[PDB]
Amino acid sequence: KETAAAKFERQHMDSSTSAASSSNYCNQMMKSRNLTKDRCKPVNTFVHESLADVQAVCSQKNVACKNGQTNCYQSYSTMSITDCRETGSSKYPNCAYKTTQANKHIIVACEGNPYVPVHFDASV
Repeated sequence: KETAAAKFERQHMDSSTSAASSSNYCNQMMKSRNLTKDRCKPVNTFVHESLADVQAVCSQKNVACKNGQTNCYQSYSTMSITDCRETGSSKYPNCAYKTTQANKHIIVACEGNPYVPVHFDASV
């Protein structure tokens, strides 16, 4: 059904803004990207850069993934990102999130032919 690449774009890509729109960004986006459907996803990161710039990270600095696989890549540039972190007050089905914008290096896992991002590992 949903490709791994498509799932990455739905969960992690938001090129349509340059930063976190507002303090309510994570509440709206976690909902609209269907990450509060079956439970409140506790944490999530959105990347504000172009799809082409995020796809280009698959050719950048190869680093170990947190799960010990070898197919993770760190961006040479900093990127505009928004971190979403579920609050203590959050109870499913009204998932509640603190929005934090940052400019950080991203780490993504890449797979497939073509070789594309499928997982957001970390920011640094």
